[PDB]
Amino acid sequence: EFQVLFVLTILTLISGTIFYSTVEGLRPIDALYFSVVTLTTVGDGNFSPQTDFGKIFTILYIFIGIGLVFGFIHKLAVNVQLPSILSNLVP
Amino acid sequence: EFQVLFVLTILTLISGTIFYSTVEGLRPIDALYFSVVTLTTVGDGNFSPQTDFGKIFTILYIFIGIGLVFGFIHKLAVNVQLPSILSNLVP
Amino acid sequence: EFQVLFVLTILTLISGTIFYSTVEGLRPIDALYFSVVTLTTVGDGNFSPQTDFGKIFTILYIFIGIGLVFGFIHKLAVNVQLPSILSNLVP
Amino acid sequence: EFQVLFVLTILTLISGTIFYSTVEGLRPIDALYFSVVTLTTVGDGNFSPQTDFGKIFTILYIFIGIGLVFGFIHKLAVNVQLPSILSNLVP
Ligand SMILES: [Ba+2]
Ligand SMILES: [Ba+2]
Ligand SMILES: [K+]
Ligand SMILES: [K+]
Ligand SMILES: [K+]
Repeated sequence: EFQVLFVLTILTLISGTIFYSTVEGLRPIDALYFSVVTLTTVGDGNFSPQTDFGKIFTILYIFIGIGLVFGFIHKLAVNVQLPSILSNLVP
Repeated sequence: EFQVLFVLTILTLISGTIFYSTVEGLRPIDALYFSVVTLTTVGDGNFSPQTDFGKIFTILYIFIGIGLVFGFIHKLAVNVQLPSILSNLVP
Repeated sequence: EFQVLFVLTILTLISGTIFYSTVEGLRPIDALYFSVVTLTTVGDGNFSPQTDFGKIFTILYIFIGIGLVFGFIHKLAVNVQLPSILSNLVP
Repeated sequence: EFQVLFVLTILTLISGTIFYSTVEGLRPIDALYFSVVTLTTVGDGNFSPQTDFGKIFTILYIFIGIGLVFGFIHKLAVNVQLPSILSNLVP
C-alpha cells in the first residue's frame, strides 16, 4: 500500500518536473519544487505558469494529483510515522 | 454522485471565471486559473484581487466553494482513481 | 451547531481584521481578506506581515483558527449544502 | 497524546527555523514563520528558498511535517478547543 502510493507519487512528480522544465522552461529542481508545493497545496510565492498550456496543465494536474499526494502523506504519517513514535512511547 | 459533484464543480468554476474576467479584468483562462488555485487552497503567487468587490467575492467564494471542490476531489480519487489502481494491482 | 460554528468563525475573523489593520496598517477589508485566506490555508500572494509582532500573531492565529474555520466549512457543506442538493436530486 | 503531538510539532518547527536561518540566511523569526506557513500549507507570498539545498529540504520537510502538524491541529481543536466550547454551551 505505502509502496504503491510511494511509486504513484514519484511518477506524478516526475511528470510535473518534465512538463514545467520543458513548457515553462524551469530548471529541473525548480520544476520539481513547483510540482510539490502545488500538489501539497502549499503554493509557490514567486512562480505562476506563464503560458496558457502551463495554466491548463496545472489545473488538471491539481485535480488529479492532490488526492494521490495526500493519500500518500496520510499513510506516510499513519502507517510509517505513528508506529515509530507510538511503539517509542512504550516504557 | 461523481457526476453531480462534477457538474457542481464546473458551475462553480464557471462563475469564478466570469466574475474575475469581468470585475478584475483577467483574461478568461487566468480567471479560471485563479478560481481553481483559490478553491483548492493552492493559492496564486502573483495575483490578489485589486478591487473591494473582488475581495469580498473571493471571501464568500472560498467559504462556499472549498467544501464542494474537495468533495469532488475526494470522490474523484476514491471512486474513480482507487479502482483503476486497486483492480490493477490484481495479478 | 452550525450557528455556534458560524459565530465562532466570525469572532475569529473580526479579531484578525482588527489586528492586521492596527499592527500591520492594512485597510480593514484587506485585513479581513488576509485573515480569511490565511485561515483557509489559501494564502495571500502579495502580502506577508512585515512586523515581528505580525509574524508571531499570524503563527498563533493559524494554529488556533484553522481547526475552527474548517470545522465550519465542513458543516456548512455537509449540513447546509448537501441537503439543498440531495433533496434537490429527488425527482 | 496532545502533549506528545505538541512536543513533536515544536521539534519539527525548531529544525526548520535552524535550517532556513542558516542555509537561506533568514532572520530566526522569519525562518520560523516560513516553516509554519509551509507545514500548515498556507504558503508564503514573498519568500521561496533560493538555494538548491533549500528547495530539496523544503520538499522533504513538507512530506514529513504536514502529517504531524495537522495531527496536532486536529487534536488541538478536537480535544482542547471543542470541550472548552461544548461544556460552555451547557446552560
Ligand atoms: Ba509574490
Ligand atoms: Ba496555499
Ligand atoms: K492549502
Ligand atoms: K499560497
Ligand atoms: K502564495
